Amino acid sequence: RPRFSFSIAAREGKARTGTIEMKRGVIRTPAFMPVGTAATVKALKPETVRATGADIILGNTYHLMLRPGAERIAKLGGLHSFMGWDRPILTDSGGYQVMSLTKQSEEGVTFKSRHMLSPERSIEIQHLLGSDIVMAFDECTPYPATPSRAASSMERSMRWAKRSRDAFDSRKEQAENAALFGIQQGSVFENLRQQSADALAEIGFDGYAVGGLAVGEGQDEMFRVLDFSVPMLPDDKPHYLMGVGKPDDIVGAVERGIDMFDCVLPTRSGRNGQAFTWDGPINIRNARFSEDLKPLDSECHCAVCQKWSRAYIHHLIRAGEILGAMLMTEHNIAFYQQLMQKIRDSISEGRFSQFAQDFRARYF
Amino acid sequence: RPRFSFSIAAREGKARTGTIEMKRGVIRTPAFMPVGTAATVKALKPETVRATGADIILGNTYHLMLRPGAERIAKLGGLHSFMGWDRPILTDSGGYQVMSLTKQSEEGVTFKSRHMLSPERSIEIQHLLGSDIVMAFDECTPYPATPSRAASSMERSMRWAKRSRDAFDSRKEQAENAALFGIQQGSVFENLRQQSADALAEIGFDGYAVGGLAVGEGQDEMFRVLDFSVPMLPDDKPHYLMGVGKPDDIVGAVERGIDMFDCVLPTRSGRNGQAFTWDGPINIRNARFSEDLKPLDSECHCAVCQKWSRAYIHHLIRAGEILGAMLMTEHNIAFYQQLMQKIRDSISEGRFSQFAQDFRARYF
Ligand SMILES: Cc1cccc2c(=O)nc(N)[nH]c12
Ligand SMILES: Cc1cccc2c(=O)nc(N)[nH]c12
Ligand SMILES: [Zn+2]
Ligand SMILES: [Zn+2]
Repeated sequence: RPRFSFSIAAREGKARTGTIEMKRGVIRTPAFMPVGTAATVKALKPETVRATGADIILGNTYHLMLRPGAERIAKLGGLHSFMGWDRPILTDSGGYQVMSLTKQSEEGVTFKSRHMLSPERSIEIQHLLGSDIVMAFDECTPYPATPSRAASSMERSMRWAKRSRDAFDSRKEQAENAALFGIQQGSVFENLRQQSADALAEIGFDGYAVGGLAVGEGQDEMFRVLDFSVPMLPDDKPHYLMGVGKPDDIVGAVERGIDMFDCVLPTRSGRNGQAFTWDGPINIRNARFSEDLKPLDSECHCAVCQKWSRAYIHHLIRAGEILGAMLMTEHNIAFYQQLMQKIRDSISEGRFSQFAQDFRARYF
Repeated sequence: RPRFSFSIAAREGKARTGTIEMKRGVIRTPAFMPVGTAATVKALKPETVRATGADIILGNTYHLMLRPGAERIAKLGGLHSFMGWDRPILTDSGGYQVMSLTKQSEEGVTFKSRHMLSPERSIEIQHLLGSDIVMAFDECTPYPATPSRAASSMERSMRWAKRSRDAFDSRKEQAENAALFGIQQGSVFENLRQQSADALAEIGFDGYAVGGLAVGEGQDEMFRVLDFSVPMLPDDKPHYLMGVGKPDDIVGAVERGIDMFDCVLPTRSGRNGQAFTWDGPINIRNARFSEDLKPLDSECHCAVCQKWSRAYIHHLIRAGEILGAMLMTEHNIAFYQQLMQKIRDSISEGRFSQFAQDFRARYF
């Protein structure tokens, strides 16, 4: 396989469906990436993650650099071997996590256990982890943001994008086996998003992420920003909306040109008792499910819905049992992957717009 | 298959190996039963429990009667359907758990959320759960015990054994599809153990458990009591040592005539970081495993040892990750089942005594 090849097989409006071929495997798009913060998709074996339909997962530079350590993982053979996932892995740059979970300067960021992070070290950490899709080191502008602060932050991110590109290219093994994605910033302002998109295109990346969203702005605002922001990015490269994952959010983003997604909602809310269904999410802890023998979702074909009832999972979660977390999480990620499959197929068949309408009608 | 048929295929000294055929499946003996307190073997799907080699699991009358409820589980189709385990299930009577996790009288026991438990209600609860092997309702004598208190308790247990037998027999469906095991008491006193064994044999049961042990007495004392206690039980019926599970404990008990075991050690200690190996247990949290690429145990053929390193599991447990619990638990139960398989095969081949010696030499 090639280091990286994104091919668009079908389109409908701004939506696209296709594939990204990489050395470790093929990624079907639009794609959803389960999040695996500490070298594990919480409560799931890698084979279960794959069984749900996931083609790629997301790892984090921040968490892993702290524990168990980037150099250590490299010494142990890389993240893939370490956690037992042999397919593509996209790693965030750590910038966003640092300013969420510090001394900021043009050189990078320092945090407390004093650790430092810069464009060059971020890229090196992702190399040590053995990441397939490396994210440029950026600064996720807080929401809301004044145009001045948004501009300053975006400008710094573009300078860091250039530094990330060069760091990545100076490492032969990494440049030949991995891919590099740039990240668009600019808050909710069209002129800044345009400047950011242009700066990124000038540098040149294998993919372009839309950053700075999913940080407090409602869906209406997010969609408004995507409306003018995605068209600014190179059409022949993947478009990655970072941190976005809610079912309806994903459908709307795909309708606007997004090809990739990631978010902790499926996993985290799963462990909290929230199960996704085509008729909307349900809180399995609610008393009304104590004797409900139906599966989490009536149409879902995941292993959990084929074997256990809402009543049983209700019991497990209220009892604080680990199996509860395991079952809720497997179903949720499977639901997400099923959503992506439906999106891909509808686009391929030229009926995505109708699928989106039907989805919203029943989900809400 | 028959409701119950215990057959001894081979012997060596006091050790025996054979099978218990029941309607839901065959149990190979000596057998180890993973414990599933709240309708779940902690951190494991039923199929994983089966994959490790388990032929039967243990459920609890106490925990389930409280949550989610015996009548409720019955309404939902029984414990088997509820948790997704379709093979034999042995249920403890709840007596021991009550006096561990209250008003005691000749009629039974009351506890606080005021609930009552008696021989008749215990048997009814196990019936509602759909248990395959029902345990008589007894009183586990605290250790140490004066001969007077030990006698009083044992005598009451025998009266309750008679009541359990009659309750079980008066329920046609239960008497025809399930089996009933009596429980020997008498603390560490030979004369009381003899009286208890005789009273149980007079009533007649499908199997006989040695109760009152694994309650604080060292292995030396436990073995001394088993030495004279097991021979008192009917030879052609299974001998079940309740709550006993440590590797060396199990080997020694089998050497003394025990056919069945159960204990939370594999699962509970697994979640705590203790992994069993042929060279003795290890605490995976220890710093010396941070970069150890070897599997938990060098010979173990479980799925965990085939895929992940000590270093990875070390990371997961120290990070408090659910997958850590899942992997540690699967390996430990698999180790226990492998121990039982080795015991069964060595007995069948007339080299168990040698296996016990070799096992102890390396394990210690
Ligand atoms: C993970 C994530 C979510 C949402 C936004 C962002 C962002 O702007 N930059 C980075 N690196 N990551 C993000
Ligand atoms: C589970 C267990 C462990 C150890 C001892 C005992 C006992 O004596 N009686 C019952 N019912 N259960 C026991
Ligand atoms: Zn499902
Ligand atoms: Zn193992």
